[PDB]
Amino acid sequence: SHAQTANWTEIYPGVWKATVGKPESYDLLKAAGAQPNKDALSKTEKVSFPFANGGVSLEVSGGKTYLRFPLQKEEQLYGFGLNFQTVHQRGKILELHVDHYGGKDSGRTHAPTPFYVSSNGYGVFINSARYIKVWAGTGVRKDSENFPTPKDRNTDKTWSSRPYSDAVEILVPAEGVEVYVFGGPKPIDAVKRYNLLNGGGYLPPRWGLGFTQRVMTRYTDKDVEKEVNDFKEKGYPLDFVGLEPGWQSKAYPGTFSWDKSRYPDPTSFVKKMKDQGIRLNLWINPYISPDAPFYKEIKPYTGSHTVWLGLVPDFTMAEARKPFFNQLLKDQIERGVSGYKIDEVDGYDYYLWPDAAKFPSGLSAEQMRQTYGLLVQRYSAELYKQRNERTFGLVRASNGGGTSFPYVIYNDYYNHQDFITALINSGFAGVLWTPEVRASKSGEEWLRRFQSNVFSPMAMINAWASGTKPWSYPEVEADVKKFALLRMQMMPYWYSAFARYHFEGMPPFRGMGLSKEIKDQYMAGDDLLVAPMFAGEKSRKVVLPKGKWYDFYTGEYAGDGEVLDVTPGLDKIPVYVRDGGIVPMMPALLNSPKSNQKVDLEIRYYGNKPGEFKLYDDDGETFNYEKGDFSWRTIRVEKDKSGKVKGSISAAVKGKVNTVGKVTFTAMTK
Amino acid sequence: SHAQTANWTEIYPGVWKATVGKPESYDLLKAAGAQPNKDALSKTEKVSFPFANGGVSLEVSGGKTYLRFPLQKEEQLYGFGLNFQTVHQRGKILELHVDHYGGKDSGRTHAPTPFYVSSNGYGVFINSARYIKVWAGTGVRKDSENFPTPKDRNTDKTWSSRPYSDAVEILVPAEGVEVYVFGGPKPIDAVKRYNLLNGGGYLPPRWGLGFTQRVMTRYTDKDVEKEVNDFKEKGYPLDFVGLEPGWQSKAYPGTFSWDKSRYPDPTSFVKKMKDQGIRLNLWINPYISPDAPFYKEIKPYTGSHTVWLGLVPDFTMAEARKPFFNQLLKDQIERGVSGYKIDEVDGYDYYLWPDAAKFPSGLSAEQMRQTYGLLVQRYSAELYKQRNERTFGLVRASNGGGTSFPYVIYNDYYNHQDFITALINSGFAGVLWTPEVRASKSGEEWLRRFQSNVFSPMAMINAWASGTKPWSYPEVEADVKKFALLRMQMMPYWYSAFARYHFEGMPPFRGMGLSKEIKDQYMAGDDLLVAPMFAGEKSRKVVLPKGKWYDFYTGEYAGDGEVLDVTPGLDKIPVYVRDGGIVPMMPALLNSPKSNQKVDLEIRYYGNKPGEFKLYDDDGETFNYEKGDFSWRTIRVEKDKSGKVKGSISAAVKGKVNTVGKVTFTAMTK
Ligand SMILES: C[C@@H]1O[C@H](O)[C@@H](O)[C@H](O)[C@@H]1O
Ligand SMILES: C[C@@H]1O[C@H](O)[C@@H](O)[C@H](O)[C@@H]1O
Ligand SMILES: C[C@@H]1O[C@H](O)[C@@H](O)[C@H](O)[C@@H]1O
Ligand SMILES: C[C@@H]1O[C@H](O)[C@@H](O)[C@H](O)[C@@H]1O
Ligand SMILES: C[C@@H]1O[C@H](O)[C@@H](O)[C@H](O)[C@@H]1O
Ligand SMILES: C[C@@H]1O[C@H](O)[C@@H](O)[C@H](O)[C@@H]1O
Repeated sequence: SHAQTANWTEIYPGVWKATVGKPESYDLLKAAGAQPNKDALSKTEKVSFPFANGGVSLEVSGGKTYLRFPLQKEEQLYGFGLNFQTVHQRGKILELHVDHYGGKDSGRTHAPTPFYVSSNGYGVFINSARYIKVWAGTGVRKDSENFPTPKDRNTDKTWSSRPYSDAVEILVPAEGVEVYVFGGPKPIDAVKRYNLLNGGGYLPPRWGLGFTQRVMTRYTDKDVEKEVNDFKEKGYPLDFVGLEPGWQSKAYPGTFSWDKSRYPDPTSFVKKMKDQGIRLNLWINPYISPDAPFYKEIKPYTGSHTVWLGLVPDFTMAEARKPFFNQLLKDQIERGVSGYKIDEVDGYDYYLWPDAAKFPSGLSAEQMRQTYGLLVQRYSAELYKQRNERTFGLVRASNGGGTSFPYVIYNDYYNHQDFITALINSGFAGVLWTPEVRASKSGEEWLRRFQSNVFSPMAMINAWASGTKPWSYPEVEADVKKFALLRMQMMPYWYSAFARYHFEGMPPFRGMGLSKEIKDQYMAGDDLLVAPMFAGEKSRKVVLPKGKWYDFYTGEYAGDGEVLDVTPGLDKIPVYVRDGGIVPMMPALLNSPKSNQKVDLEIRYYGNKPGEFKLYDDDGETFNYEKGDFSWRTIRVEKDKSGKVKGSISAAVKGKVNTVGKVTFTAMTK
Repeated sequence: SHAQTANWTEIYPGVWKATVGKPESYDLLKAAGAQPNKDALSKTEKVSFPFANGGVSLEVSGGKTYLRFPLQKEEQLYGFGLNFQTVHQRGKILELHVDHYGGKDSGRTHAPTPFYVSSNGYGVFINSARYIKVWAGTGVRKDSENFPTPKDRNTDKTWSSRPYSDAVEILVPAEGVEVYVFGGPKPIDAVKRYNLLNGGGYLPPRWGLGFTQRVMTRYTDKDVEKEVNDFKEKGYPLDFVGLEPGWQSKAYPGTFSWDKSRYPDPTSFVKKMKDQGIRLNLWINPYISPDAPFYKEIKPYTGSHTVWLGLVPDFTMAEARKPFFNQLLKDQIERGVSGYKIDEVDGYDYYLWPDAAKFPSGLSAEQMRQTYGLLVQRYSAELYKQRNERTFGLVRASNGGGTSFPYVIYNDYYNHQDFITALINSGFAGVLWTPEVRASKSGEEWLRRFQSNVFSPMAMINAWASGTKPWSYPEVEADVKKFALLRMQMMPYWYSAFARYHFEGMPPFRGMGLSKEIKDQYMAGDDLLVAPMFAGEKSRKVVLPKGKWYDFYTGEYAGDGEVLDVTPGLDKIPVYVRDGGIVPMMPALLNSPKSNQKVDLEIRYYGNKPGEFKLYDDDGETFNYEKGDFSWRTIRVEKDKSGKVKGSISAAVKGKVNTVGKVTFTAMTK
């Protein structure tokens, strides 16, 4: 080691920054244009520097930046991006490249966030848009304090093929790097500070938390109108419809212009849908057809290589952004289109541009690959913010720096177990992930997928190919409908969780904690432990943290710091509520409520510990909250001496939006 | 593209060298110390430069070297190292890292040779010890002459997810690189010139082509003596025994010193074996125990990181080489030890040193990883050459630059089909590979593996764990013995093929050619097409090239430019002989013949085309051949008017070694 003396500047409470060597002029935070939530960070506890006892070794050598952070024997690690099959990361080796998930945890994935969290209550972010390699406690150094005694494999039964390693080591292919370290005291505190450095989560519109149906590629405007009428007639919720590539006059590559045959009058169509409460979310990939109206203008500002024969705009250049985003604005957003699904900004390598490609800005194709999703998210979101309108959409790649964007990750993979593991890991990765529903061999699988999906960032069927609707499997149709309605009833719960994401950096879906690895349970909001069932299973084990827990459906005591064997039936996803936990429920509305609408709330209170819930309220759709037009309404509930429920809600704040109607309290635990 | 003007110097007939940017001072040829066989290269045809019509674009940008070589529509590509599941490489993307094979063709493998060959009759070698990425015809450039017309996926059934790509693109993480281009006119001509640039193949000792048994880790000197006596008593051939880690006083990490309890008198033991015709091949990994006698001396010249708690010598430093190789020389080689099995110089990444490791020479851990196998091969081989004694051994990693080393690659993987595919690909990779035999669930599998194994560079059972011997499966014991004896009978055939490898660069095992991919047939020498059977199969298809072919066993016409369906039985591996093909057979000796021994030959002549075979002859064991003490004896055979065989052999050369005894001729095709 020739560890270079790097000064750790405490830049916010519990956030330290170090500059090793000569960092590059482009990086993840710069690509994203991520601004820290200074106010939120200033309210966090000043905590001590996590690496109090030395062991940090950062240096530049041979054109690369070498990092080493110490580990203690007790420590487990989480993060290093959107893994699908692993949650404990100590002992893993990962190569953090943006790619479509390939079926194993190599580090190559949709959001290969270079951030990790320790069970000892700290985190570390490497701010590079390069491909980086991580050895998360596999290296064993001859000069280590903790060098294990060499053993003779010939004779010693305790010989180990993976001897004890006492450090995270990272190699960055650059002449320097910025490193951020986040204090605790708890693992979740580190994640929160990381997310706040990124600007906090996006505050979604309420409509983004409703149900979305993506329809078949072939659908015309009339086909969409019919589908909407079918949802209404069947009494299923719907807030936004996803149009797939058929809305464009050409796709792969794209014109970013409405097809004249299928959408002959886009202005009328979008308005008609909006009038029925239905927003539209449009599929794009960013790859340009010679028939796009801005093709000639943008061509010089595109890369050397194409993706499905489409030009690749260099979105680091104003000269590429202006034509591209102008077309979205004038042709779609100004007609009322609510947002986008940004597809195919991930991989595979055989589709996207090679790293040997060249871009007109001079940015490496590598850094472009690592940030392309960030860039499209960034500049598309800005179009909406400029109009004082929230958006909420989908994206197939993100990275560090992307916490604040109004996009949820999805993919073309489908293993349900792994979809839940990704949901867990999204909480460690500063991104949102939806385990989307598409098809299923069976009603049972359809319902199981639907159940976990309504306990996620976005409630969605993607029927681009399958043409399925929530009711397409008659055997589970009644229960699908109940869960679709439950998603709406729970809107005030999800909205308050997302508000915590924005204001405090609290991921709304996260792993347990926050000894053994748990890859199939997650916290959803602060109060709910979700333990999905998978098709073919009649029962599962649920590991409950210490403290009492209550059945979400019945309110009955479930357990306390123990393992349950649960046989929920097909009609229930196992969900448990913390003692004193509160779930505010609005009515089973088919459409998200408007800013000028009051909604009655039933406060479902579980257990016997006095409960406290902070209900977020604002207009649900603009950026007026940035000017202070929002409120947190404190709800408190307990049972009195008689065992009867007693509840309060703090008074509405003068001058602020108030969508809270009549409030009733229900003690779920009899 | 800012293609830099690189001058292609024709450095040998059909070999051109280009220097792009500022190449690094360490590279594959330098690591290997590979000297071209100038004489052999000077005898090859002057052919035209393969890229006659332009399309080459080489440049340095952003600290990296970008290469592009054009492709034509007709072209298929082979090589890019030791692939196990793919032979056609056009359309593949590979990351060429030394690693233990991981179960799919990622580019990470035991010998990730950065050399490819085209069906148009040329080859390209990238001389870098860095990790390089290859896009072997996947990139589609907007300014390409051959840019496919964009299609609308919405409406056009002929839309392609993988549009036509017209170039091989490569990215090297360095400020320059040397590139070598090899002419044809045939694909095999390019491979030959590449191999000759590397110095040709090693000329193995005859004993290296005999049978080797590796025995269980636990075996003592007495256990080895017994095993040898068992082979003799059962009449099975044996030339060298492999000792596994138990020969060392400690292993993982190693002392490189004979265990006092199991090998109390190594001098006597090695001599005793040698006196019975038995050579010894010793297992090592290069990782140093604190009990190695040279530990203190070598310690400063070892890397920062350990492998199974052993120090990693920096073999680019004389100060590390001297102690390490001195110990091998004085403690083993000078006692009579014939060679080594150099294990665990490949991977996985979780065992070997991270790329974040630092080495005392200042060489990157990356370049060390890419060349470690080359270095151990190089310096171990030199110990033997210094003593005018050939060696032949095993190694688990190699690379470009390694053609000339006396080592055969093996691994811990075991899929039999893939073992044959690797054998095919070894011919494109400038390395030797053996599909070794270890265990098997069934007699059938054991025999099938044994059959393909005796048609490979090294006939070997590796029984380190299984304790198996050739006769361990009673149901196939008779047939195993027949194939073991056949390996010996065929020694003059294999030896002449290996002589062509050394003198002409001709790989002794190679793929077909040299439309559809053939991953399960290979040429073995010039005359034999081998088509292995796999356990569970009663029949297979065999694709015969144009020209007549004859059954190896019966001599009967098999076919001509056609597909056969063959049901060989368990007792035969399908082998076909070209028309006029000749297989010289010596007697079924149990031990390779000595330099002063004449051996009778039966010349097995197949078909009816007049045949010509060049039989190589020399002492079979020293480097005297370098001083001209060798001969090629031309054998010619045909049938006369009566259908009776007529043969000749050229006269022995005055003053040269002559091991040829009585020569008889047999026309196999009645
Ligand atoms: C040997 C190397 O020292 C450097 O300073 C560290 O940053 C690397 O991770 C590694 O431990
Ligand atoms: C599964 C893991 O993927 C990572 O990218 C690799 O670096 C490791 O060697 C391993 O193969
Ligand atoms: C842990 C593994 O054990 C196996 O037996 C060995 O063959 C590998 O090289 C590695 O050491
Ligand atoms: C656009 C780039 O131009 C460079 O000169 C080439 O070497 C790369 O492979 C790529 O085609
Ligand atoms: C199988 C292939 O392995 C290569 O190393 C990768 O670069 C490709 O993207 C692909 O996954
Ligand atoms: C060729 C593949 O087809 C699929 O339908 C798409 O979802 C992928 O992104 C890709 O375009």
